[PDB]
Amino acid sequence: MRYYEKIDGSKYRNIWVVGDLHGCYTNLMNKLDTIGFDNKKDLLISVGDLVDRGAENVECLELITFPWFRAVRGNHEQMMIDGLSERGNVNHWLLNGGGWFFNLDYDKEILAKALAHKADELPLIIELVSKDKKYVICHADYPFDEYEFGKPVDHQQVIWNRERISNSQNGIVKEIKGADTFIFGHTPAVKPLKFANQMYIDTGAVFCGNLTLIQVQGA
Ligand SMILES: [Hg+2]
Ligand SMILES: [Mn+2]
Ligand SMILES: [Mn+2]
Repeated sequence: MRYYEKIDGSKYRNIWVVGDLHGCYTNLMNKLDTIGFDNKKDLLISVGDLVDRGAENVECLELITFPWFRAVRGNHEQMMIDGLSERGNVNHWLLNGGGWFFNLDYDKEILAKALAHKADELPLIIELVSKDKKYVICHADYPFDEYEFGKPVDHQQVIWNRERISNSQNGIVKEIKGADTFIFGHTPAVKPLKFANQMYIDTGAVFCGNLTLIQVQGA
């Protein structure tokens, strides 16, 4: 897989970005239906964390097989992948809601295992160019003051770090050069937040049912 992945927005009509799903498949589908999403024209970008804690995990993970669904891996996808790895330890994954995997029927377990393999092909960062506007999507954060396509980075920081949102909430706010807007999930909040040119759209759908989707193009 490649850390960065570029998406040419001019190839789609409307483009949306959704926060952490954690098995909230039905919630998502109803939203798309409600916003008039057309999978033959529009594009949905995901911040990752498609599985764990929630109920419809396989259904959510499977979305990565659809052309209209473009996701970046979250720390939960990583824990699942490492956990299922030949020399991996499931401990961490089970301590984060991965139990659903060991509760699947035989058929689904096989499907889940194949989908986990595909999840390991997911990028860590997505660069979306839309109308001369550049949007960067990562699960938790882009650990640099300046963004640069292809710049090597520690994946752990991209998917686990909460230091930036933490300072932003403590008053310490700073912009990230290199792109117009940054969109992350990972850290839940009652309402979508925005500090400088950074947006946080994880409104804890698995916890309360509030799943947020922001439109970044069209309409
Ligand atoms: Hg919530
Ligand atoms: Mn999450
Ligand atoms: Mn997360």
